[PDB]
Amino acid sequence: FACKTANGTAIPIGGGSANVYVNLAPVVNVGQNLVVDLSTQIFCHNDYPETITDYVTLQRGSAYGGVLSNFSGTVKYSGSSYPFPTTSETPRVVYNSRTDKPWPVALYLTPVSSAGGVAIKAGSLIAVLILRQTNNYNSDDFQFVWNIYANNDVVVPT
Amino acid sequence: FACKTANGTAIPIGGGSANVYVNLAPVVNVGQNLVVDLSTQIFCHNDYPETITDYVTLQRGSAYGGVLSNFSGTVKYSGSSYPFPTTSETPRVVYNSRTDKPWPVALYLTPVSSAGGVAIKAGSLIAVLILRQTNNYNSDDFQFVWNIYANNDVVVPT
Ligand SMILES: CC(=O)N[C@@H]1[C@@H](O)[C@H](O[C@@H]2O[C@H](CO)[C@@H](O[C@@H]3O[C@H](CO[C@H]4O[C@H](CO[C@H]5O[C@H](CO)[C@@H](O)[C@H](O)[C@@H]5O)[C@@H](O)[C@H](O[C@H]5O[C@H](CO)[C@@H](O)[C@H](O)[C@@H]5O)[C@@H]4O)[C@@H](O)[C@H](O[C@H]4O[C@H](CO)[C@@H](O)[C@H](O)[C@@H]4O[C@H]4O[C@H](CO)[C@@H](O)[C@H](O)[C@@H]4O)[C@@H]3O)[C@H](O)[C@H]2NC(C)=O)[C@@H](CO)O[C@H]1O
Ligand code: NI
Ligand code: NI
Repeated sequence: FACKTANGTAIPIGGGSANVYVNLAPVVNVGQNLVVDLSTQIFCHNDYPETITDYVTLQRGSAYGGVLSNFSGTVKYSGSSYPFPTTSETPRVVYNSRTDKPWPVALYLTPVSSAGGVAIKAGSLIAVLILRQTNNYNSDDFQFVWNIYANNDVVVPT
Repeated sequence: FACKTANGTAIPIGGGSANVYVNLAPVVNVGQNLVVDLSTQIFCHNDYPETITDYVTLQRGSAYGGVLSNFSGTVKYSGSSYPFPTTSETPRVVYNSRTDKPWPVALYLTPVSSAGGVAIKAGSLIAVLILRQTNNYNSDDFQFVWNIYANNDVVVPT
């Protein structure tokens, strides 16, 4: 089981970490949503799908930088909504093909009432997402860590 | 690491169970030997030998049906004799090649004094043997269970 990003960065069998740089709306008003759709960035596959089934969860998700200070939000995993920063591990998603398939995660972040000015500085870490892989054959519990960085500033007009 | 039989039946990575039907000597006299050579039926391989070596043992084995009722015997594992039913684990056999190589197990059974008539009925379960795989790389401890069935009657003439 391994995972790759869009621009090529990869995390091998056994786990590891990588940096994903995401584009954000340059301007977002209080009450609007800022969307980070990782389903178009992170892709994972099962290296022996014929006999084995891979199980993937969001073990935790955490907010950093300006998203922590100036945003509320939720994460949507495989059809269901959960708070972000995360308060529990999510249900499992199955990976059963050697073909790279997306990780169905999306962050919805909305500036809070007191938000104003520059709320996210470009290049800064805005979240960390921990993907947990297990399977149906052994006790493997692997962590694929994704450090999410902003490609641009985000301004919340006041 | 997986194991296959000659007739196609297989147990995949991680372990499992299977039913193996073996041809038996149609007739065996008291004082003669009945031989069940699984080394010519079960074969196992190592799927990544470059970094890891797989360790295989005969963990335990039990007799059922006519082998339980009408035969005494021992099991021979990789050149050495052991009690049957086996209540203790055997030394290890090494697997470090992708080439299918035999599981060196063979049962040597002799009819008991009172044996006479059909002593093994065709189609019946005659034994259960548990192959245990471990390795030098992971915490993998898998059981490949082999349920041994007789393909034909066996008669002990009196
Ligand atoms: C970038 C980098 O180098 N990363 C490191 C990484 O390379 C390294 O480890 C290994 O990576 C190899 C990359 O291909 C792996 O090779 C393949 O293995 C497949 C089987 O994988 C399953 O089995 C392994 C080994 O464990 C089992 O087997 C051993 C051996 O007996 C035993 O001890 C165990 O108890 C158990 O029985 C597991 O590790 C795998 O687990 C991972 O994947 C599963 C599935 O997603 C997860 O559930 C699990 O949690 C792990 O994430 C699997 O369980 C082979 O099927 C595969 O076969 C093809 O390629 C070889 C190459 O020659 C051919 O010879 C072979 O015939 C076969 O070819 C066929 O199939 C190909 C595609 O399938 C096709 O292209 C061919 O044309 C042909 O059709 C291959 O051998 C290797 O398994 C990895 N090893 C381990 C231990 O993970 C790791 C290790 O530290 O570090 C990275 O950094
Ligand atoms: Ni792969
Ligand atoms: Ni194999």
